[PDB]
Amino acid sequence: ELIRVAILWHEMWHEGLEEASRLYFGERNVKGMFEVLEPLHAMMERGPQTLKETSFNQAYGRDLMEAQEWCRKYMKSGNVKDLTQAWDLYYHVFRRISKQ
Repeated sequence: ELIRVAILWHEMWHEGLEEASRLYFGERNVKGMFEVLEPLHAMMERGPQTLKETSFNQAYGRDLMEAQEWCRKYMKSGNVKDLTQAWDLYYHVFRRISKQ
């Protein structure tokens, strides 16, 4: 653990998903979760660096990765019908990517 700074993506994902999935969970401010997950889209698309932050795109490509990738859909469709599923991918992965 903490090889250098204990950075890792999973680490920011645990809370980057909690601070997001919570802003929607019972905050009725899905717009807020979109701001904490906004960098989690870019910090997930830029690509893997070392070989540690790759237990999500290769384990659950459909998780957060797809729960967000539906941006062109969440933008034009803007239907909570995608967010209700994104919450499932976020919550379903919240335990998966957790590695409890």
